[PDB]
Amino acid sequence: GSGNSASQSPFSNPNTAEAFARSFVSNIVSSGEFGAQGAEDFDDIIQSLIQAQSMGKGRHDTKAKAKAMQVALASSIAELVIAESSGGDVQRKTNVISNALRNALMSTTGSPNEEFVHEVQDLIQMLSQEQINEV
Repeated sequence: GSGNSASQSPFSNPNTAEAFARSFVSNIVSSGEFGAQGAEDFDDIIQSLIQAQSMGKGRHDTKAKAKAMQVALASSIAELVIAESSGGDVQRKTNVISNALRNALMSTTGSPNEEFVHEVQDLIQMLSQEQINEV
């Protein structure tokens, strides 16, 4: 990961994505008290995010793959949360990730975008009520 400017989308810029993932999980360590999953497992997600970029998940187009990455990442968080939400309160635990995510944005772009957080939260809550797991 490198310090790149004009980092509007952290998912289109591989260097920014690396920093986003590492910063997010760094927040997650404090967050970890909300689940048995632990910040430890999230390190794998960092590796996954980096590899997925080079592999080419979503689409070949950098802009499109970036947009797909943020959705996929939110889905990844849901998978983690739904498991843990089976042993606690959904809103409380969802809020914890929101706390980690918000700081991650502030650290990487300098702009706290609640919209993305709400989208992640809505996604988790939606799949929480609906209960659908895609293998």
